[PDB]
Amino acid sequence: KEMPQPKTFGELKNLPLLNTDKPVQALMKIADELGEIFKFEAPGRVTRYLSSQRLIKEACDESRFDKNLSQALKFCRDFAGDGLLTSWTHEKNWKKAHNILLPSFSQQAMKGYHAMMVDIAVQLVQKWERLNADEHIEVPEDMTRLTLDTIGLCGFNYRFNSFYRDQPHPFITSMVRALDEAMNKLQRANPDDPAYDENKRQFQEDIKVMNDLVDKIIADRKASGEQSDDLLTHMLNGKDPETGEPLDDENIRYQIITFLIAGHEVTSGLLSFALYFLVKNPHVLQKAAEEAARVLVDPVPSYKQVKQLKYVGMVLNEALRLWPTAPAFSLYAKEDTVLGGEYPLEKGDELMVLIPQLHRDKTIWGDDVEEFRPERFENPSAIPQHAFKPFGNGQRACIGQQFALHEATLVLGMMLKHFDFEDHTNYELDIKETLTLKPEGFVVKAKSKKIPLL
Ligand code: HEM
Ligand SMILES: O=C(CCCCn1ccnc1)N[C@@H](Cc1ccccc1)C(=O)O
Repeated sequence: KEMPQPKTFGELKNLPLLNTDKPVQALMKIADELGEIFKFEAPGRVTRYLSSQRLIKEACDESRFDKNLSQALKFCRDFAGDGLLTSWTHEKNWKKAHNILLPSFSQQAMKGYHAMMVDIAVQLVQKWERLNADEHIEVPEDMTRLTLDTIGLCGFNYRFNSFYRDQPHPFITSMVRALDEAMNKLQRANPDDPAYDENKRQFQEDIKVMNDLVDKIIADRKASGEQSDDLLTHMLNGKDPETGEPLDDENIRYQIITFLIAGHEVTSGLLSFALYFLVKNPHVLQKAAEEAARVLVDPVPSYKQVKQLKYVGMVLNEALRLWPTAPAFSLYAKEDTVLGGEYPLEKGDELMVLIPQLHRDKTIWGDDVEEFRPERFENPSAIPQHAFKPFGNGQRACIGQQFALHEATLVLGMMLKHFDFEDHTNYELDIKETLTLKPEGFVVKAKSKKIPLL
């Protein structure tokens, strides 16, 4: 089969199609028009966007396809280095850091992070308890305060103290600005044109800000000798069972930067979309709130109680189905191969997995794919293979999946226990796009149930 291709712009091919505020949503509309696979060309680039479970289940065959660095991840590598997210599978530091960090991200390690997650979650609840009568909540903003502070505390015992600020910590300002520059660079045809000399100069300044703080944090920890229950301690002490080597200080820095750029935005986006769908579906909200009240019987949630928030977990998965906050990942063919019995690929050919469109495959989910129904996730065995991929695939899947879902389940559970929520503006979903997706301008009012935290 000849695969379809969206409209072209002469020598720029398809590139101008991504010169828009909402490129993922533009790609979703193209998939609606062209189907499960389309070619996408830019100067010096060819890829193929996949949208059907039928083809993506083959793309997830690790014997045939390996992780590719998208252009987006290639530009993030300028500050995330050879951290886990922006490393090639064949780089020595990927397998080393992977082996060392897996035990630090397990479901069992969440038991040790739980107290620190509760610390920040309680700060969120207390902020909302302290709002005056007809004040409102800026949801994505507060969720980002929470996830940034949680990763900072669990990552390297550092308090960004985001709930004490209107202006973010200087590291966060530089990180956000570096991510924005990485995403903006996806359109420039003459990078060395002197017109962008200021962007380049600003980009380097933000990189130095992040490195200096993280390098200082590492140096301070080695100088104090203190042992915490954070990822930094595990990385200073861990040894790769395979090579027997530890991570060096440079790679440890890249991992810390990666944890912050990799998990803060996708996780706050998940919480924001989850709360959005809950207030738009009051029957679902009531069911989730009933579970929270039944399970969270103590002033502070325990680790075990979070595991019992089954329906809250399904709410989070259904929010990830409709709006997976990490919207795509990239693959390359390890050898010549045929995709779906119709599209021959040569060794090295690239694929993009368009996750929000995969999750709308009506052959998998039925005709009501746009409806928010957490009950779809009652039984993981009922879900066909590779139909649900918000955390990527295989050995290159999200190492932070357990962390993100424990944090989100804890916080969402506490939110549902302590407040009733009002969609007081009848908010119209508007999805802002960066590296990730989030509902911009989403606001609610939260009326306290007056349940103490002591
Ligand atoms: C809802 C929350 C999250 C979502 C949807 C998500 C999504 C993803 C996806 C799709 C990938 C695969 C990327 C690719 O193949 O190019 C990935 C990888 C990764 N994620 Fe997440 N993530 C989340 C939270 C987190 C958190 C909280 C952390 C750290 C605290 C984290 C750290 C990482 C790392 C290090 C990788 C690279 C793993 C490797 O290749 O070895 N993520 N994530
Ligand atoms: O593929 C990625 C990078 C996604 C990173 C996912 N992620 C987030 C955190 N961890 C992982 N963008 C997609 C979509 C896109 C296209 C143009 C401009 C912006 C976005 C693409 O290039 O087609």
